[PDB]
Amino acid sequence: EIAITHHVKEGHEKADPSQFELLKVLGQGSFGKVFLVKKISGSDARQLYAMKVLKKATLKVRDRVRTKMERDILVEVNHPFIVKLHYAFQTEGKLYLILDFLRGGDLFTRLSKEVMFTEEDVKFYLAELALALDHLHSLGIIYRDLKPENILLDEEGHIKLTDFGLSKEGTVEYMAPEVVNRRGHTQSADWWSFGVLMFEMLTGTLPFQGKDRKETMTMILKAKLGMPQFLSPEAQSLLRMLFKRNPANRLGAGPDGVEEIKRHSFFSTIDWNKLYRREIHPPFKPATGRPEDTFYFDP
Ligand SMILES: Oc1ccc(-c2c[nH]nc2-c2ccc(O)cc2)cc1
Repeated sequence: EIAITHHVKEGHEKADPSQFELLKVLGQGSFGKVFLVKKISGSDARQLYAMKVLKKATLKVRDRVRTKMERDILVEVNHPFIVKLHYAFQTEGKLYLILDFLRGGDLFTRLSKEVMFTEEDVKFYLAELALALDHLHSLGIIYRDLKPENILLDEEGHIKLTDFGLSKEGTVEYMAPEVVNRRGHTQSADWWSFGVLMFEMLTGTLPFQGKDRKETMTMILKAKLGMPQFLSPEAQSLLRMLFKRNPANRLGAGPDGVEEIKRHSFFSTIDWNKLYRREIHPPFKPATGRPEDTFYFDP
């Protein structure tokens, strides 16, 4: 309901600490700290959100100005398969970002537990991801580190790409040959990482992995991809089209971008309009902390 209203306006709203109730810390990492918070007043009163807290000392100083790019990169990001920045505010030493709260964990947790995903699951996750990447692309934003940990699941099983790897147009194993050649991260490199993620979900392994950085680097540049034979011809075709060393030949890098991906035989069963509208039932429904799916019953 609040989503339709945010679709007509750009950016986050103003807020302050008094409008949030803190429940718990969801996590801590090199990024900062994430809290589970509840909105107290206004139209979204009682709504749960994830509050990410950043220390200002970590923030980049450019032309004598301490920048807040973690807040500003999200100004125009507004898609169903990407986290939305709802509010942002500062204290003397911190930057606070209020984002969506996702209950179903991340794709890293699911992949580690299940080892590998079926082509059905991969087709679903990748289709939703292609729409998210295409949304960022139309904004001149690319994704550095498109790994399973950066994709969250909601209680229904729909994806939400996190804002962690967002950057204006990192793990070496996910880097495209042109990025290894220090040519800069373009939308075409995103499609290479899309293929690396595709390979990892389907195999539980990384396509180019060496004994040290040099070998991984040289393998990304020169190694022929080892094609797994348990994969369908459509899946194999998508992988060889995404793993083209020359970015100009890579699927999704053509004149019609994402349309090349959507048109691919691997996604022939995907109704892109129903997928966008979340009318496609996710093939996996994750476990949540919610009592309905944790309590045992003897009716
Ligand atoms: O370690 C964690 C990572 C992510 C979550 C989480 C759960 N729902 N939403 C988020 C989220 C946090 C920060 C963001 O920048 C975007 C999204 C929790 C713990």
